[PDB]
Amino acid sequence: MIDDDGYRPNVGIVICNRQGQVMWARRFGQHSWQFPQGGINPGESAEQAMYRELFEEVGLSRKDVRILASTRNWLRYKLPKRLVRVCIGQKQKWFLLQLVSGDAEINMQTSSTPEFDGWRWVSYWYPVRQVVSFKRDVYRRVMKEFASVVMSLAA
Ligand SMILES: [Cl-]
Ligand SMILES: [Mg+2]
Ligand SMILES: [Mg+2]
Ligand SMILES: [Mg+2]
Repeated sequence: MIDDDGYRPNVGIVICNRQGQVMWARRFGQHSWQFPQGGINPGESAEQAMYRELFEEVGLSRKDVRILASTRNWLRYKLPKRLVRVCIGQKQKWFLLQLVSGDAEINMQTSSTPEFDGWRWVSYWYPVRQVVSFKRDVYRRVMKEFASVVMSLAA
């Protein structure tokens, strides 16, 4: 499950529309919001894990989205020492998806273990200043990499 360095291989998902917005989801039973992210299971490609977690967490099919971009290397963050439960952080590949189906297709309850209560569209800049602190450096990098593509859709 975990590599030699203590990092869990993980995929993260930025879903956008053609209005310069991204999909912002509220953590189940909490007050904090984030992008979907999920662990890569043994034997999966990153893209496979992404589509699995896409449905598990957001209820979307491959058929509902198109992949616009992905990050070319692993982005890493470490967990706060207090939050460590061995896994000391995640190494993430991030995907940029455009939602092409209707907003109504997003469903947080297709799986037996929902991770989000629900969602809303937010302005492109919003996530970097709103995500939990220990993910902010990764988020800054991700949004910088995806920025030109999302803006192109909104032009
Ligand atoms: Cl549209
Ligand atoms: Mg998750
Ligand atoms: Mg998940
Ligand atoms: Mg998972």
